[PDB]
Amino acid sequence: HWCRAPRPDGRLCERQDRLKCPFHGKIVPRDDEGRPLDPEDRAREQRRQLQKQERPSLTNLKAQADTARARIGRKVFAKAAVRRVVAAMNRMDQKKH
DNA sequence: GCTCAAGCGCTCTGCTCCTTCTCCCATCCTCTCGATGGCTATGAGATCAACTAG
Ligand SMILES: [Zn+2]
Repeated sequence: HWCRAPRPDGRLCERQDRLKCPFHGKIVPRDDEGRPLDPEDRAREQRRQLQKQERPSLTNLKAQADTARARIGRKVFAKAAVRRVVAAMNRMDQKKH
């Protein structure tokens, strides 16, 4: 099976995904023109398209942390995460021994 | 410009981690080997309460 989703470039999606295509969500069977064979699936996609159409001065201490690179560092550098890093490594140390 | 908001710092748990601290480790029996263990004097003053007379 193929996603066969209608891309903005006019070509059907050729991604080979078992269940879900990341750029188009769930994968449903489609014909040569990229139309879902199930009429219910066509209606659901139309509803999704309608929903999409409907849709001091200096950075404070909290505002400075509000970004991408800080968020990933906070998750990586955590008391529970570091302990889980050690705890996971302890279990392979038992396997190594 | 008059009310709901947005924040906001301060406080209250609280949640887990790390550290610290006390206890605990079968029963009974025999024997030997060692260690330990203390031992100033003598006299002077002064008080006091009990006999021994008065
Ligand atoms: Zn796709």
